[PDB]
Amino acid sequence: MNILAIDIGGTMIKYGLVSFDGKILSTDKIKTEASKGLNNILNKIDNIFKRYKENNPVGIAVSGTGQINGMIGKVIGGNPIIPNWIGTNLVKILEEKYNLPIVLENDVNCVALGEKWVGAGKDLSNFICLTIGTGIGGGILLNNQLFRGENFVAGEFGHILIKKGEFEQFASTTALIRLVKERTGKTLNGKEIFDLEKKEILEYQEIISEWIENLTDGLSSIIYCFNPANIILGGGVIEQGEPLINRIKNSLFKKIGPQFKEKLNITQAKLGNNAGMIGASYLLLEKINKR
Amino acid sequence: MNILAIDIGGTMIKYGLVSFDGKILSTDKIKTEASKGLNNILNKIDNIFKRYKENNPVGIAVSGTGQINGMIGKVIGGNPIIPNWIGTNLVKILEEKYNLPIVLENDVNCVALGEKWVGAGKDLSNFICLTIGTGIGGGILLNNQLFRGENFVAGEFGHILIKKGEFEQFASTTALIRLVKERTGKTLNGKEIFDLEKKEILEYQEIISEWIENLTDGLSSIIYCFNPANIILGGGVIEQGEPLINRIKNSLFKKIGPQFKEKLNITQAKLGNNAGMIGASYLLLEKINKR
Repeated sequence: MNILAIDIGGTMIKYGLVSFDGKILSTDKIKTEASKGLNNILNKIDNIFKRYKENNPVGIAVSGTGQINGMIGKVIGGNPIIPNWIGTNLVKILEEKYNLPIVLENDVNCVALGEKWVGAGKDLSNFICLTIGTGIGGGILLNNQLFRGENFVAGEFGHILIKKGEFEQFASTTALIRLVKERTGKTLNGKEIFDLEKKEILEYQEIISEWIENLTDGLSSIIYCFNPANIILGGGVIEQGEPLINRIKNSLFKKIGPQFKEKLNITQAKLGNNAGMIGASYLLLEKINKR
Repeated sequence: MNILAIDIGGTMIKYGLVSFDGKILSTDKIKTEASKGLNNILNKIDNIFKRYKENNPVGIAVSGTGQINGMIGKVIGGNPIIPNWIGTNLVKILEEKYNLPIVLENDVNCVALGEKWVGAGKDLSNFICLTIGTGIGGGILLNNQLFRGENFVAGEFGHILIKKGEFEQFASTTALIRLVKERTGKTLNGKEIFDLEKKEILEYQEIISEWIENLTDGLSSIIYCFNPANIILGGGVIEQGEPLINRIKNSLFKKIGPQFKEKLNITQAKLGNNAGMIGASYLLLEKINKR
């Protein structure tokens, strides 16, 4: 007894089976080919279903890209990276085709729910969980429930303002890569950039330190709004910490007042790139039972 | 019966009786004299209680200054304007002294609950309420409940960043006055500032327009965090009413995406400077009413 989980990212689709206890049982990967459009993605989903059809999945749980109404499983907006993706009720399409319960939820909410279930939030009822990849987004857990916003787009932290501009444009991993490119002429990986800092090359120390300041600028605005006790950081370059987590703490605590930091902890996501599949599966199980 | 409501500001204390339906029955004012300290505050509360003892109030509901844990009624921080105020467990002290139920809550949470009870939040289960006076603060209502934060200081919106610096420093009424003072040498009250704009004085039109942009910068960050459907603005120059609200709305809608503005209302608080007394009383009634 397992769940067929599908994590549709802008570049990769990761899929496999998740147990009723939130354990990854198997995983695979396939290129999204986002520019080929919705019917491309539905074809890939169909091949995923045949590959697992005889595992008798109780349903299909999908983590998607873009702005999504997760109550009904509809893409309502976001960046137009996949033609005809926006507007799609994937719960509609897949429930009719495969005659199984479906959920569709946006990317960072699934990660947050994954960490809530079996990850860095498993002992928490409240936290803010941010992923730092190509952009910055957040999933908000308040009194044990995901907080989606009145129009399902709460937690789009990447668009808040910091001193330099949009949060995302200066504190995502993409922004870090861009800062290195602007100053050194080199187009590097997040790992490659931090390896160079590990060799104490001054140029990369100054850029990463500047990027950390951009990052804790935006975090402090979030903390003044929410006064959380727990922030969970994930994605990409968070692969780096605990040493990264500590620098982020030190930088942040200089920018927020005593009542905002005295009970505040910042910790690393535990589930890595599986959080999305796990969180989507958590949502599917809520939908199936109770009720 | 009735509720004895006390609104402690940094300069004045406003107090009187509030009905069980949220109606102001009487008000008085007396100087806070903040520098005289906690024992001074307790004396004023005592004289306030003696004046109304013979109406047999069901309890004392206090809107306080500073950072406050409203669940237990203790001052936990803020700017140290009243010696020994911070650390004071006012509910413990007053329930023992007067043997009536007491509540103590921070300023903008009381305003929010006031607007929730009988003001602009009368029919809403979710909203964000900002006061725009000497600083900027907010009370957050989510699923019919005040959202205080894990350490009781959620909603300190004045400290989030905008491109120019701290929100409060460029978008409070104090900031507007300071902007007029820096550009013209004159110290005006805000009515005087907007009166000069109605006279199409170019200098004051340009300053107010710049101040409005500062304000919607900060609001846009709040909207990206919370994706509310209802924002209630009160305090200071919001006295100007609908002509100002509409300009704020137009300025703001240029800065947030369709899913954030499609269902969003900017509305004016209805209760003015009586909201605090009314909301503190709402809180006391919540404490009193159980089976």
